[PDB]
Amino acid sequence: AAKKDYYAILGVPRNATQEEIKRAYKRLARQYHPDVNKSPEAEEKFKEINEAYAVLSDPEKRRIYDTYGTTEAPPPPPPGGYDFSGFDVEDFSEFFQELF
Repeated sequence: AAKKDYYAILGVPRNATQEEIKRAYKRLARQYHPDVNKSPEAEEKFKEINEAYAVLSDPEKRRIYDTYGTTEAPPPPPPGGYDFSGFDVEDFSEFFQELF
């Protein structure tokens, strides 16, 4: 329900560029990816990192996230829904499911 802080998960400011987001994700993926790190702690952290990246790496989805909780009126969801190809979305947080 409460707004997750995807910027804190990746270690970047709210005003980060998409390039900065990409490089922060890559730094973390090099550490927590399944076949480099087989620990359960790595699995759970990487889940969080992937959801954060799923949202923040697509500028259009990032905008929806950034506007969440503000006093600005929200945009009606677009035709067909959203597209999170290359992400394990069915297992993402209830905040994510609610937001998108």
